[PDB]
Amino acid sequence: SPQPLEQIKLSESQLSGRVGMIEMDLASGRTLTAWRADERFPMMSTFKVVLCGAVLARVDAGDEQLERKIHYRQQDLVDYSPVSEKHLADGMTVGELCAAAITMSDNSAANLLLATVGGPAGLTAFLRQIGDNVTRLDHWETELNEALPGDARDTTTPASMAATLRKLLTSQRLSARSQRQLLQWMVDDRVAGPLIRSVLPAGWFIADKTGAGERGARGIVALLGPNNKAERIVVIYLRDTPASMAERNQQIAGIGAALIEHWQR
Repeated sequence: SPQPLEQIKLSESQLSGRVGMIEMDLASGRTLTAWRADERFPMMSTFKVVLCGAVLARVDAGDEQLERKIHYRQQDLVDYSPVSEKHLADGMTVGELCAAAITMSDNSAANLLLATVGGPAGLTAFLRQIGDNVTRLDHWETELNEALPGDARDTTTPASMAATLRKLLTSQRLSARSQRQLLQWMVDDRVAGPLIRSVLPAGWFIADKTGAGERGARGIVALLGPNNKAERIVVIYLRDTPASMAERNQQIAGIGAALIEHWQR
């Protein structure tokens, strides 16, 4: 592979789209590699990690329980509800909903959860409360994936998303149990995790959440590292490309490969 920057440049050129990236030390927060780190990209399903961060903060405060059962109706369901559609009769626990949202990208699950944190506005308020003054949610699923050109709604920046993921995962903000739970849900991703794990060299930790939207919008937030250890946060977003899903996937993979091959910093 080319050097990480060379590769990212190549991906923009080949995709005719905009790429945003940050690679960050998890322990210290040190920014190692960056590209358009301050430019805005649609979060898409990557927001479900921050969502469940907010849910866990409520659990920590005693205003919520992961065991609480939520009951809903079929009329409440939105496009793509692989787990939630199976539980119209019995319902789902808050914890099960976070599992479905993060591990299966279940969209109705995400909406049921978003309600409990005060909706898009409530989640945005949460972000500002932990010192993210950039990331904002404005829509529910599935409108949050529209990726309208120039639209600031429903967006993050690579730098802000990496900072916020670090804040949720390693700072005093969530309880130890909540920090471990948010990570495990990412470890347990069924959508892209097993695929990624299958092509990573032996010895590499991966945990992740992916997203996809309109106009070529694609992304991943990931924890990655050698010697079986979650060493770095990696955030990669693409927007405004006409390319196939396969090629968008391949380009993000190539960027990952460049990072892994040229890891020592």
